[PDB]
Amino acid sequence: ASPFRLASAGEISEVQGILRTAGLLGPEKRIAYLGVLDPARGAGSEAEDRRFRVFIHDVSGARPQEVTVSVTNGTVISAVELDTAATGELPVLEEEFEVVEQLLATDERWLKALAARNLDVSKVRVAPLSAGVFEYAEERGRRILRGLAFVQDFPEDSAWAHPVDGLVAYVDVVSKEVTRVIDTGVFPVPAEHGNYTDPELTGPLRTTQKPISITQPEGPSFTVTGGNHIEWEKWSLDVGFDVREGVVLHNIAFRDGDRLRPIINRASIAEMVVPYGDPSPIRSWQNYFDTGEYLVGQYANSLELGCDCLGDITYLSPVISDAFGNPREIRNGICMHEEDWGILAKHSDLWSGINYTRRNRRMVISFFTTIGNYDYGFYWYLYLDGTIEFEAKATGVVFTSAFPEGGSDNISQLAPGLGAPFHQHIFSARLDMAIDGFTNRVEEEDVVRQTMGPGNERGNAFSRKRTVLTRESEAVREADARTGRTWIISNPESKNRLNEPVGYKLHAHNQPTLLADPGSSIARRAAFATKDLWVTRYADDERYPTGDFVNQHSGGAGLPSYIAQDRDIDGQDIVVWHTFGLTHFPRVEDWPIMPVDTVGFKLRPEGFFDRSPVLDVPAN
Amino acid sequence: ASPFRLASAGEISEVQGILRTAGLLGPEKRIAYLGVLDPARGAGSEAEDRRFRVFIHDVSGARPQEVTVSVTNGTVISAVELDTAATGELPVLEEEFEVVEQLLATDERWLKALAARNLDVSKVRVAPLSAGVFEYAEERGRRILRGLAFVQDFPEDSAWAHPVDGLVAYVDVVSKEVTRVIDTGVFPVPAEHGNYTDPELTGPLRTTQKPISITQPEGPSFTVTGGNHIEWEKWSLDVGFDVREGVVLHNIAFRDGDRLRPIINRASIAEMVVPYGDPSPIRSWQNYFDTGEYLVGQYANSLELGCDCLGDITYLSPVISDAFGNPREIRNGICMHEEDWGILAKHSDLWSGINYTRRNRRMVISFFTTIGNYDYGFYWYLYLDGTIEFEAKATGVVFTSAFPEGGSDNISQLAPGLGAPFHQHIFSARLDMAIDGFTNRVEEEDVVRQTMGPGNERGNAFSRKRTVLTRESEAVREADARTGRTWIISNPESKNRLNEPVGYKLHAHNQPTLLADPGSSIARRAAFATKDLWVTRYADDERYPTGDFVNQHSGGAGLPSYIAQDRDIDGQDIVVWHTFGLTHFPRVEDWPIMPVDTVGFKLRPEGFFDRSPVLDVPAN
Ligand SMILES: [Co+2]
Ligand SMILES: [Co+2]
Repeated sequence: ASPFRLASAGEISEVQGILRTAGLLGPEKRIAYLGVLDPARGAGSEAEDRRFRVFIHDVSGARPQEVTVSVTNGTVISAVELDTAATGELPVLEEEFEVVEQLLATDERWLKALAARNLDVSKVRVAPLSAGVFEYAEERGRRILRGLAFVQDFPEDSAWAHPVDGLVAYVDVVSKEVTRVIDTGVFPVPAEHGNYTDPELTGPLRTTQKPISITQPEGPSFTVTGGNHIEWEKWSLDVGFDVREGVVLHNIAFRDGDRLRPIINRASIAEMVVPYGDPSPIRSWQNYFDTGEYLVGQYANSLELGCDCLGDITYLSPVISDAFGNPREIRNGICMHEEDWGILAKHSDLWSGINYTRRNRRMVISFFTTIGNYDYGFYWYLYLDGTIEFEAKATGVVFTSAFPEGGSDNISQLAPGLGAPFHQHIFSARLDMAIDGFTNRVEEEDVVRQTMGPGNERGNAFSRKRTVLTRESEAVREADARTGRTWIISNPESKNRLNEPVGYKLHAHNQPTLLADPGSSIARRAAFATKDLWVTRYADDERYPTGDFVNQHSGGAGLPSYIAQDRDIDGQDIVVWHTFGLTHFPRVEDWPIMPVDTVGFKLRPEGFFDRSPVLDVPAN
Repeated sequence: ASPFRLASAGEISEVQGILRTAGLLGPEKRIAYLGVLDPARGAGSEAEDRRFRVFIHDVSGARPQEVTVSVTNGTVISAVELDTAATGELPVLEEEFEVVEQLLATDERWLKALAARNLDVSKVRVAPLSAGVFEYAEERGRRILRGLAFVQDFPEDSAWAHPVDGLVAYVDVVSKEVTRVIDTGVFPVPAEHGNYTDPELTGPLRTTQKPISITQPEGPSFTVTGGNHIEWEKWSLDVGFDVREGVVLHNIAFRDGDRLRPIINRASIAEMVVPYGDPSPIRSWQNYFDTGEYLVGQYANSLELGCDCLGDITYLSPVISDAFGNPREIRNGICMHEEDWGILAKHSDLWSGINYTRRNRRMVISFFTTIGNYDYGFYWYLYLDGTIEFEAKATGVVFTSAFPEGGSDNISQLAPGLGAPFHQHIFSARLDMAIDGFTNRVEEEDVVRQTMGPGNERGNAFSRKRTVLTRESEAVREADARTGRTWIISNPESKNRLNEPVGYKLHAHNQPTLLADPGSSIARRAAFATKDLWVTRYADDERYPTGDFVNQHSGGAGLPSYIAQDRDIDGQDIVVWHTFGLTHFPRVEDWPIMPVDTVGFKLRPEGFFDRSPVLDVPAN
């Protein structure tokens, strides 16, 4: 029924059948990406035509294709051949990762490098990483992966504790060729193990932690209909899932009186990049575009009740396509639950003698993914007062290297001889705004200090100013914590009872953005990460801040090219792109496994309501 | 037996007797402050002499006194006559706030102002506020309070909805006379009511919230001994309470194997200032020093189980003195409980086939206080991984005024004719550091960007830099969100296994600091609020960033004066003073009662341990 329902296993099988029937999915073809297309703006067709977009890879080297099909009509709507050397390679296939270690195991240069280090090839694991775009001419038109070595002493050993520095290989996963084997010198392989489940390292386990029971006798306060339509404490929304972006929220609206008021049409993390700041040739090319190159949704974990999600949990099990077009279910990949959130409002009034206390609550929608050594949790929160918040949780095992004798300015020491290259975790939240409708605008709000003098004799006055961003060219903004800078998305045509445009204020954490030199390959490929906020005019084909094909793709697509159109964004259908991230210098406390570190943002109502919208919350 | 135990009702009664017998507690005398003194540096002094510090006010105008008494020996250690015109006035007595409304009620000027506005004096509540500034010469060393009027239509009515603008009066609480009544003009008194418990405003109460049951079948994981000594998941500390500072944490330490390692000797909010940015002569003097002038501990609320504190809660009922030396218990004034805090660490490793997930927990110690229209929650958190965090929760009813016809640049509109003056809530956390002992130092850490070139050909490198603050004259620092600036407190004499000085990193929220003009009275009296971080050499008499007698003091006292000593802080007994606060531009959503807003800071271990200290946490 709902045109925002999750993709079904049947729809995926249908896409596969349509492509096979069209002669677009023979045995040499692979599905590198498959996702349902969101409905276009304005009710076009009488009914909703379900469409899917697919990126088809060819394991023989032939040009890949981008195809859109209608599962309803069983037809190919469009099919275009992709010139990858220009517009970018398709996302890495899970099956291509295993090609690397296999190939390298039979390469003489690789074997000689390991022998020189007295390492048994059978114990050397290879982390196959995205290649990016650098100065290797031969890589032009080649689907490459770069492998870094780690030693695994036994089946359950954490190889991350044993990096093999000074060695890196480049592999053509299609032609099955080892293009280069670079050895800059033999580094001792860190000896200490990092097995956090080994009693030897954990010591006796604590027995002091008493149980905390969290339960809901009458069940959760939220309802799920149509498979993914949520309704909770005045909130309404649809929980979507995409193999690339992961959890995506649609039609976020709030019930205000006899009307459902829209706030955000679509919210997602459109991209996330993890750049490493170690100038060593062995890793200076290392940049993970987890969303764009790897597809975070593809690796979403199956969440365990009691371990990952505690309390009364409602799960969603999204389906994605495998490399052959077969539907694959990610069992319990999405957790949904509400949780108490302390005090909401409170006041003990002397004059009236009335004491008032109300508790807060938040709806939680999340999933967790694993990208090699790291694991990322994506959490969206909805609060009773109308606030919307996102939080990324980074944990797992830090990427390691050897720690050089003379010390390092770009690597920290975790254990004897064990290093941890400095890096960042930067996300891009794409917020297709719809504050009381699509006619929106963004204002940059800065606190304003005033000089002591006439009209401000005591020098206590301070104000604020709001600057409307009217054109895309003026909509690339930077954070300014010192002036309490925030951004307000309002609707100039919808006013509250005080005759003021209704709006929502975006509060950023104001963390450092991309640190790389502006001329670096990464600064260009991850241009979005160089600025805190971008505002574009909505367009069907502007989905990711890095464009559709990130893998081995130069700059040229994404936000910078969108912005150039310099479209009108003052009272129009707009999209806010917020960059936020973590800057890491790994501590010894982060080894052998790092505790969760968080970063995010939130939007709170700003004159959206006519008064507090939580006066109807009971005392219970 | 602990020297850090909470003051008993008996100790306060004993202080009362000692003072009375010494002839220091005559009919005209009042106790403006009474608190137990912390042990001096030096455990050599076997058997601690329980001493109390007392500020004795004289309602007759006679000079007040500062008296130290030994409850152990039942004697007066010392009694010094106070010169308020020089060192400042004593905290405001609750009985004094009352005299303001009573006096004005018989003043012809006040009655005429009300008559002109057709306001029945019996329905006009007067908010008694501190002088706020220092200027008016005529206030010749007079103990004064200012009064702002609010109309309360009926006993259970919220007067805050009906401010009487254009009117303000000054009163000498000791001579009991109205020195001035300023009427700058009639402003309509906002008509709408702000009664959040009135059905006509709340509408039908929601019935959609299902219960969330949080219980601990085997009880809490923390233990309380000696009445206030807490032990929880390796943490050890003493929870103290002062009528001025509220909850104070003592001897915060962490059990690292065989030894109990100190981190922070004493942690507290030493001061809290609420400056208003409305240039109107009616409020341009408005500045609350909740901690220094009002004493936040004095107005601590009794926390209701199931409303203010949910789950398995352990309470502490601190005792304070009233204006006459009688002990008054604040039943359930302090809440203590542990709570689940999501995922602590997680990693699904492909190579080892091991999936690992651990939950996090936090120990919570808090209290709530009410200052007129506002209510503040002070929360301290201890996490499993060794992180310490503080969080202030601001809620209650916003201070109101009339909303000027024609708008305003320093006041927002909450309802028809109802305004909310812009203002800030700025706290000062006093952290008497003790990282593995008292020999500490502070380093400012900034992220460092690097230029592409030799040694960084790909332009991907980035580093960090640390600068030791060696003298107090250079220990007045500003935040810098852009360079991810943090401050590390380390012990140059205690190193981790990597031969690195152990330490803790302070992460600030980087919110705007005091916005008032540098030449304003408030900028002088609350100089601490103009900079994010101060570092001083420990001194027994350097307790508050604003000095001991904040009320009506000319300014410069506190931090600016301490810092002026320019003492050595490089590897010494030091104290960190962190300024953090909220800047508020009240929204319609904040009326009639505002949702909790938060601000705080946290300290995370930085090479304090030899590896993660939570590897011994069980899976459960
Ligand atoms: Co990291
Ligand atoms: Co406020």
